Amino acid sequence: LRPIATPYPVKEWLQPKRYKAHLMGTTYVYDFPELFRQASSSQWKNFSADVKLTDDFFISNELIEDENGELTEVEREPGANAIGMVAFKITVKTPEYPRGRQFVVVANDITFKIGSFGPQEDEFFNKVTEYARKRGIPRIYLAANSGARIGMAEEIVPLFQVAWNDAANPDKGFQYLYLTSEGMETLKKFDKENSVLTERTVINGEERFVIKTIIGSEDGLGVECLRGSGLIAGATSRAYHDIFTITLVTCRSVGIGAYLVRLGQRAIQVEGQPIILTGAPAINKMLGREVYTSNLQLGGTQIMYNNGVSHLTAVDDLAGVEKIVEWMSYVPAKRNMPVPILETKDTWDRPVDFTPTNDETYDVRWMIEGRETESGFEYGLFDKGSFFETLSGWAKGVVVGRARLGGIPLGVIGVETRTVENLIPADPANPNSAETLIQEPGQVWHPNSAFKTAQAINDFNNGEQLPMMILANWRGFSGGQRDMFNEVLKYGSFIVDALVDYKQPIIIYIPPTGELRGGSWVVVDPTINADQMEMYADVNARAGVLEPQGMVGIKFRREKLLDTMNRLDDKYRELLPIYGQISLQFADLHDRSSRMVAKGVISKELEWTEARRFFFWRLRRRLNEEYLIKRLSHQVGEASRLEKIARIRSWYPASVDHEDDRQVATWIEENYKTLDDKLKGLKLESFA
Amino acid sequence: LRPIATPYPVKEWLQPKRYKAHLMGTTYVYDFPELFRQASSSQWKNFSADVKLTDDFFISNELIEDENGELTEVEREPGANAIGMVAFKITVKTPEYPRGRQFVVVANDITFKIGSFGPQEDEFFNKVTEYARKRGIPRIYLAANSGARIGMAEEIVPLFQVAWNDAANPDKGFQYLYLTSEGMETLKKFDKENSVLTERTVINGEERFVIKTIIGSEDGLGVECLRGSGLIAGATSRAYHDIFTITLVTCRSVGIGAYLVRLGQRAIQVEGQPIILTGAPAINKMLGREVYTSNLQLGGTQIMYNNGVSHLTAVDDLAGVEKIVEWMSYVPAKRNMPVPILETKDTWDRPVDFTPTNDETYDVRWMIEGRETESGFEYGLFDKGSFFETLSGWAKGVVVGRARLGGIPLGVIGVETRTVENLIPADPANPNSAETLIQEPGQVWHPNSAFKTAQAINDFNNGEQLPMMILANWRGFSGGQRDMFNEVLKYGSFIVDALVDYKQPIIIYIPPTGELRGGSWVVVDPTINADQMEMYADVNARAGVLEPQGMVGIKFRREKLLDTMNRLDDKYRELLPIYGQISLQFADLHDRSSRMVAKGVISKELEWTEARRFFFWRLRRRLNEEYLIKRLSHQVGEASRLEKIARIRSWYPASVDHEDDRQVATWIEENYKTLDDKLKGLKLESFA
Ligand SMILES: C=Cc1cc(C)cc(CC)c1C1C(=O)N2CCOCCN2C1=O
Ligand SMILES: C=Cc1cc(C)cc(CC)c1C1C(=O)N2CCOCCN2C1=O
Repeated sequence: LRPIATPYPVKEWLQPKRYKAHLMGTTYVYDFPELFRQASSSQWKNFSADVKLTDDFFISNELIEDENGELTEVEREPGANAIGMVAFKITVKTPEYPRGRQFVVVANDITFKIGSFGPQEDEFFNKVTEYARKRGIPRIYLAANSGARIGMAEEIVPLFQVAWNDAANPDKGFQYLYLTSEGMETLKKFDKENSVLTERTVINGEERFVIKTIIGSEDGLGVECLRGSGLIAGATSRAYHDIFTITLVTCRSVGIGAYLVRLGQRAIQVEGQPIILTGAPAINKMLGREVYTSNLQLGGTQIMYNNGVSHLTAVDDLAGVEKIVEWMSYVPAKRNMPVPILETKDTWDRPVDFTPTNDETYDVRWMIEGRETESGFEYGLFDKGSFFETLSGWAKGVVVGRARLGGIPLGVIGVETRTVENLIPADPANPNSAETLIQEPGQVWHPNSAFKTAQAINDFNNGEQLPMMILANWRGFSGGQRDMFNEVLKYGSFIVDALVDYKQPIIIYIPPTGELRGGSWVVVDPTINADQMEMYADVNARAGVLEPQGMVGIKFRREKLLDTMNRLDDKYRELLPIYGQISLQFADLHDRSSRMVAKGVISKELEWTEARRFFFWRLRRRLNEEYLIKRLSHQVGEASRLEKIARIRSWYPASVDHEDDRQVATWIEENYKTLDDKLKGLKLESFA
Repeated sequence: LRPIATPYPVKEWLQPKRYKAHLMGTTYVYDFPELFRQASSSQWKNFSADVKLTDDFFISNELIEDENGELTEVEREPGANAIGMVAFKITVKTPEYPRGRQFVVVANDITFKIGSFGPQEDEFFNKVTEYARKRGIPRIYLAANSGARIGMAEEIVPLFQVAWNDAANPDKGFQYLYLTSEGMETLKKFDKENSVLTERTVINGEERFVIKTIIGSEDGLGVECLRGSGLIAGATSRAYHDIFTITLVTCRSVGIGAYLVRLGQRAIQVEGQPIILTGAPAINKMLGREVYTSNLQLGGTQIMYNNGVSHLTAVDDLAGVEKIVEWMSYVPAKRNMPVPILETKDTWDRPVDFTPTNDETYDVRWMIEGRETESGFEYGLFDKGSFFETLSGWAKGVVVGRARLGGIPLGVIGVETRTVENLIPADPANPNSAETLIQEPGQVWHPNSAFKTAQAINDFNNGEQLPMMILANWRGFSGGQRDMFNEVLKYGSFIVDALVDYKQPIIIYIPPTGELRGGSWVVVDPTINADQMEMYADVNARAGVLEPQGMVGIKFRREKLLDTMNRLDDKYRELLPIYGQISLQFADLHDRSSRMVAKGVISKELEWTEARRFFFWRLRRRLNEEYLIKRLSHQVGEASRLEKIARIRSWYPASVDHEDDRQVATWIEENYKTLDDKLKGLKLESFA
């Protein structure tokens, strides 16, 4: 029966599957809407202690397929799913969407045939993805599965006979497998003749139906699960370019399960749940030897989070879900909505407190989110508490996150100035093969950090649809043998390709003690995408083709020194010490932000402590002008960006200074509806 | 003077730069059109010994910028270039384009400031790329360069004075650098006050103009070369999605030079010419120790061709150019032209000769291009001699190439069944760190072979604009620790993403002894892109979720055997040997192409020896129906692929069997112009 004397009903007995799920260290699929409700709740509590919710703040509906295969909402009993894939549509009012926002969750039912993917789960999962794409609404996937479903035609097992080379002597081989008349019948009576393909023969006496192929009556044995999982691999791929996708790995993801996790890109892994391609036993079986002890060895976090396959880890499901929800709070409600402004106690109008010093090491995170100290909080460039770092465990050379600038959400990339000690494990399959330690210097791009940067940019672009700031501060790419061989050129280029695709505003900003130097500058220069990119250098930054040291090695050598000695010494070789020094200073006079301005390679030179005030409005002004540029784009007789921009600006009042971000932003917001009348007025002129 | 008594004029003296070029082991830039003429010539000789060319068969024009910055054609004297970038527009009649085809070549002039990129070279290179894009015409780049141009404000060197902490004692430091009245003048007279930024002071006596930034009068010192090379990085990126790009590395490519090589993707490297990010001396200088001896260590072929950064190597320039020309012969004349049919003595109507056997090892290349033998040539699937393998030196697990099916050019990917022994060099920078050898089993995807496959697919798609065949034959992905850690999931997914983008017809075809198995099938299944993809399995192929061995381990264990013993033995544990065998055979009866048909996961099951005849027409029929589907696409009231396809087919005569490739192809080609009248007829109906 039950556990006997509990105060409320025992749920794991009302529905024994809930227990099955738990036995396998995961939340029962029908309990996940409850986890999301719990997390939305916490989101509110953290934003405003005092606000009063009701249960109408959060709604979950199961989605199922109707009589014509369309999805609808139903309210039914947890456990009634006939297939092993389940979905909910969720409408939730959040701090960022007080009147409510929507998304779908799809989820493997780990208790239904080991949460394996058969054809029916695959067609369902695909319908759910399309339902989300069509509405523009984000698609959360909760992966707990065993990969594709394996089978065999059980109905043939008790039937088939064998053609012995000679009987009384199995021993020596067989010719082929077959059925008898009475085999054939047993199939016809069970309505199942389609289960084999055969050929009549008679052999000395009887008649024999040679099996030539076994098809099986039960759907979901072999290749139909393959077509199955192809469909949804492709379906996820497309998703990722279309709507916010994200995946929580909740008890294990195997096979197509693993690839689904990656194709939707954004993934959070729960400690102790593996993302694998095949299991340890099956690999050991192939290799013939017990090399791997657990799946955790192959697809646990020490692998997938160190990869960048896993963007975050989580301590359990609920923590998983809190992350999804928080990641999701930077993201527009549907495809092509404005990004969700959300202002907190940290208004835009303040100095930036925390400032790097030249001789002093620091964590760039301090510059981004500020820093607790002995004598109080020192604010950084973005809103206190608003920094959601992702890919934290891979390629620690860059740091990438989401954050808010006075409410405005954006992707952020900073450069980590401390040396990373990246440690690569021995691979147990290799007889002997030791742990290997990689020193990764700071403000140098390596293959992995270049990859991560590119990756980050695409993930801001793709469903997140965010603007972006890059706090650029690289001295260059590593171009020594190991890193060339590992294709630093390949991953460097990804960065350019991603910049080219980017569809929202981008600020590049060389910070106070920062630099950009040859290659690193190039990969990030505005001309790569003049439609979206703008560059700023702090007054205490440096940029140019070489370091002053490198510069001197080539354009201020012995002869050039001595000759300067020749004119700065009334006396005139024991001055090298200081003349070398002079030359270094002479180079460095070339690398100033003043010169960047002079050559018009940057938009402004900034002062760090004034940066937040500047970027808040610059960004705000830009989102407003973008929105207008779009409105215009949807006319008929289309035109260059330059032309559209030009004629939007011809709408501003004559006194408005186009260069003044606050003024322009404020006037646009005072006039959206007037601006809108103006478009309406064009549309009529724009038949011809 | 000269070398004295030569029969014709000494060219390296008429133009001394030609000699400079040669001294550095490369062709003088103005001699490259001649190399292309020599190669086009050879192309003709190989196609038809007897055909009679004249000099009007090949035309090269220099392109330069006119008075308003537009490019035009000129005929002038080699050496007259004022900037260090040079370009030609080339019109050439080829076997594939008898009436002629066009492309541009841009090229560093290695003799002009070490072929470095300044702002003027960068704006020129960009204009040339746009000129090519606008016309749809391929862009060849000939890289021999020193990267970005470094400089300093030479005019300030003789002038600046120093503020000593105390003079007669340089020793102990300096405050700042400055100029005098007479400094200032020297600048004003040379018209150059903009060269520094200064501030008046008077110090005990005189007056001092403190240098605060050095700008310099000469353009092309620092950051303006950075904006420069950003522009063209982006410009190449876009190129690659737009027109056929390719790059020959001809004496060395450095810096932005290296990245340009990669961004345009298709690269051929001449043995002994490095593709580097920084030089050895400069790296050794950073690291403080002579670790690297040559640039060849960092960017020679043993690195870049083993990378896949270099698609081919070449023995010298001319061989470089022959490759470009041959690669280029598979490619449409401009963006969106039909791919260039070209039939040879190897007509479509023949059996395929060479056939793999189960116990016998072979080189898949034999299946593709056929095989010379003791007793004569045995033809493979494609036209004899027509296979142009690329990426030959990287990730030998797959083989990728271009080839012709009865004249029709296509991308081909096959799987290499032999074990690759991939050997990774010691990295000299690491104190001690030995050469490491990697065993890569056949018909298994690894990170690199997955990458290469994805890479290949994109390069067929992107300017080549080719259809594609994949001879699919993978047992699966490697999912053991090393390959998980190295992100096999990441590169696997690239493959799906590329399939999704593909815009021409795709045949997937499991060959005679071949298989696809779980994951490998999925990554390649038609539902990923039903618009372009079709799958075929040979009658002797196998596919399904597991190997029969793996299948048995899970669905036919001890209990299930014994019980079969129980009914197949009048007698009934010494039969394991053979019953295990029976079960394996029982599984395998599930994995037949007959079952694939039954479940409609493939379009047809094929016989290898009939495959060429089948695919020739299937492909031909498809190109014709594609062309029509496009024509339709350019209407107004647009519609699903399904709908367009449906109504094109409603145009075929009633007797035409839609299923008959030859019939349909032949009727379309007999009626292009009638079909065209039909479209004209729609266009009028399609205002409303
Ligand atoms: C990492 C090298 C690199 C990469 C990119 C993308 C762009 C550029 C041009 C500034 C470089 C360059 C770079 O760092 N250098 C180092 C200085 O030598 C002069 C040549 N040089 C480059 O051209
Ligand atoms: C490499 C594993 C993989 C990868 C992809 C893309 C698709 C699929 C589903 C067939 C697989 C799968 C795969 O090979 N298997 C192995 C058999 O176990 C059952 C689970 N399984 C998969 O789901």
